[PDB]
Amino acid sequence: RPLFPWFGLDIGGTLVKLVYFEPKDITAEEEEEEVESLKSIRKYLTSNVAYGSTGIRDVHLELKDLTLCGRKGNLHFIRFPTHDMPAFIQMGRDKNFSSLHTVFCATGGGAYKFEQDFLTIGDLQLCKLDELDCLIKGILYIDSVGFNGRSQCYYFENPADSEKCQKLPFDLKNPYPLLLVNIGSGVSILAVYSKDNYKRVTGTSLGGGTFFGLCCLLTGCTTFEEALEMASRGDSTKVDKLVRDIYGGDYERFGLPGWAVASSFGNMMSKEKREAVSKEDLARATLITITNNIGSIARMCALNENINQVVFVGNFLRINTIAMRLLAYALDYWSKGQLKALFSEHEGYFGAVGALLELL
Amino acid sequence: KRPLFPWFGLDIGGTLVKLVYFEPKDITAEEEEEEVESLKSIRKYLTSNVAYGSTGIRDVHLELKDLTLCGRKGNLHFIRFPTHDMPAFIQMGRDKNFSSLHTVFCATGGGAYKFEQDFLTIGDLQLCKLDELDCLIKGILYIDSVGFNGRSQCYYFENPADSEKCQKLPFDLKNPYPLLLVNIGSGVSILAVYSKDNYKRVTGTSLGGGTFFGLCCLLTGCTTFEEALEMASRGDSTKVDKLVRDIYGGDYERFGLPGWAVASSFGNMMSKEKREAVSKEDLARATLITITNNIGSIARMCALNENINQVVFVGNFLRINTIAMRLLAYALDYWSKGQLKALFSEHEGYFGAVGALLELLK
Ligand SMILES: Nc1ncnc2c1ncn2[C@@H]1O[C@H](COP(=O)(O)OP(=O)(O)O)[C@@H](O)[C@H]1O
Ligand SMILES: Nc1ncnc2c1ncn2[C@@H]1O[C@H](COP(=O)(O)OP(=O)(O)O)[C@@H](O)[C@H]1O
Ligand SMILES: CC(C)(CO)[C@@H](O)C(=O)NCCC(=O)O
Ligand SMILES: CC(C)(CO)[C@@H](O)C(=O)NCCC(=O)O
Ligand SMILES: [Cl-]
Repeated sequence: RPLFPWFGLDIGGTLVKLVYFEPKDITAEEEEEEVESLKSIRKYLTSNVAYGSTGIRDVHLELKDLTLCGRKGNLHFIRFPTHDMPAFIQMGRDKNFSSLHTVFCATGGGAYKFEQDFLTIGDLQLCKLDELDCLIKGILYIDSVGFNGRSQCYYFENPADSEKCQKLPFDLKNPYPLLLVNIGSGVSILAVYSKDNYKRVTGTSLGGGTFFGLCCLLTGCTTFEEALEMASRGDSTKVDKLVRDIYGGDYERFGLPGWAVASSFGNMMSKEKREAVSKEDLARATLITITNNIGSIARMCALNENINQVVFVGNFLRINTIAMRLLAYALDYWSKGQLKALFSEHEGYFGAVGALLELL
Repeated sequence: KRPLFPWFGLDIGGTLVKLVYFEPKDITAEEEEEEVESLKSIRKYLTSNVAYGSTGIRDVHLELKDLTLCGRKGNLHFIRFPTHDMPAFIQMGRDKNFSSLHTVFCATGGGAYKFEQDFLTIGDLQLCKLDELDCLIKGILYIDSVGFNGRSQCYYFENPADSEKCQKLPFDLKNPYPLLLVNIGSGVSILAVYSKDNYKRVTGTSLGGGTFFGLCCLLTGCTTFEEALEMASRGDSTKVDKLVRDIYGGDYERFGLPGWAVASSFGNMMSKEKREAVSKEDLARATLITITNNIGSIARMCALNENINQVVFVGNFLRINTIAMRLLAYALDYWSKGQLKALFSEHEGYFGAVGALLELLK
């Protein structure tokens, strides 16, 4: 077995995801034998919810009483900005991390980008793993163990109507084939036919990084939480041109209802229209623009590949039920109920979990 | 049999209204005798001005010269104004007695529906409402058949990525079927066209010319489409976007994404340091690239799935926009290994108005 601490790391374009297994079956004789530095890092991780200026433990994602590699313990889910990787590597140097063990399993593009820095500054060797391989392994494992007596995955029934929208549970029991849409900084779209057989069908650079980046420019927001806050009190219809702004109603010949967006941000060439919108409106418009584009591309991929279940993951979906409901409606409405959107509780961490499972 | 002059086709879109006008160059003194005074003044109003009111523009360089149409010889003009100024156009309609020219005017686009009642009450005119996509098909097929004053209507870019070798070469739309037609307006409609009577709307995207123009106005303070493109021509998108390189330190080799490909459009703009580094021009360039490559990607997927190898891109998003045309041409060529060809047109934004004109003449 590998030595503690057991970590999986996913170094993305925007966020670094870190999954840590805290063993809870340490005997007296093990505690006796254990090194001070290991004891210190373990209590640093489990007694702090914030780490430095930017690191955060998502306490309510904690999976309790899992059995991994013959040990009973808890899974912790931790993230920080990729921008703060130099501080992270410096920490490994200063905390003597190579003495606990020299090799760590890491995925994401940062596993390649930062390899030399880890080696030179930290004296650490990365076991580099593919970001989409790790994603698949992680979602399947996290699904099979469940979420402390609740389901890992779910779907939205009647996602368009706030009068009847329900979040209902769903299992990946016999899940294949499935389309997996990974919404990070960019978007990858995977057709998955078994645990071992899958292909990257397409992607789009209009991802969560485009949402967050545009919001910062358009609204002066600086955090994702603030962007979403603004979006949840905004009205996109003031910013966008709807089909009814162009037709005065539906474009029935081609089944385009008046409420559908004809042109994203399409009113903003008008000074009068620009003057009447708020930062909140611009945030919401950015949200629906990016989401509906992804939804449309996933729909086309789903129908072409003859796949009816589409799973949406990635940290774009954090605190983003607005996006999840739009994606749900987008697939259901335009496919007349043939296509189904599925979502997950640990949306951003499956890659890091995959890196941890590889270790073990 | 044919209707009396004047002959017009109208396309009232989300952003622009397009008017096509056949100027007769075969008017006899005898016909003039029979013509009403409102017709005489409107004809000279159209031909002696290249700018109408506050915002009307005649695209003089598109004029089709010495055309024969329904037994009459003359020139076809192409005129545009913002849909925002429709109230003034309708009022001008009453001031210039448009109803004494004709009771009915042929109109396509969403605005043919939206402004119908206004045109009747204020303007004294009935609109003959016609389908925007049908008129688009009839217009491009007609305009291609006549050609552009000796030149071809449609064309492609050979070697679009390299300014050393980039060439605009003619493309004959004789036996063109099947083709994908990508109409880039405020929004985008994507058609698979199997014949002149047989086509379907495959899909579309709301991320269109209106998204490019709207975002550019918000992000840069530009007020015109021309300014937006001028700004984009002097910008560097790689300060704005996050490349595959920025994430991987090179290519993502497993799935063949080269280091230089965009991973996340506007992805650097979460960083305050990066935001302070960029200019208005960089943002305009990033906006142009993001909207264009997204349309290209979507069109590529439609073309491949429908087994269509020819994609004609139209709409006023592409007006004075050789940069976006070259990006579309490159992206389709590169990401399909030379299997898909991008085609473009000289009268990009006026095909629907032409269709409305042809409907008028039977
Ligand atoms: N606290 C946060 N900081 C930055 N981005 C966040 C945050 N919360 C959610 N996001 C969203 O998550 C996206 C990155 O998602 P992720 O799945 O981690 O992909 P990547 O591998 O590109 O980092 C961002 O583009 C943003 O939209
Ligand atoms: N002078 C202009 N004014 C406004 N938009 C322009 C102009 N020139 C080009 N455009 C572009 O053309 C688009 C409108 O395209 P068009 O094909 O006329 O569609 P629509 O029918 O939606 O008006 C705008 O969104 C903008 O991108
Ligand atoms: C480069 C990755 C794979 C990094 O996760 C992702 O950001 C992405 O797939 N971006 C855009 C993909 C595309 O243009 O198809
Ligand atoms: C509504 C029209 C047809 C009007 O030109 C056009 O703007 C459009 O096709 N918009 C995109 C709608 C969509 O496909 O989602
Ligand atoms: Cl006339």
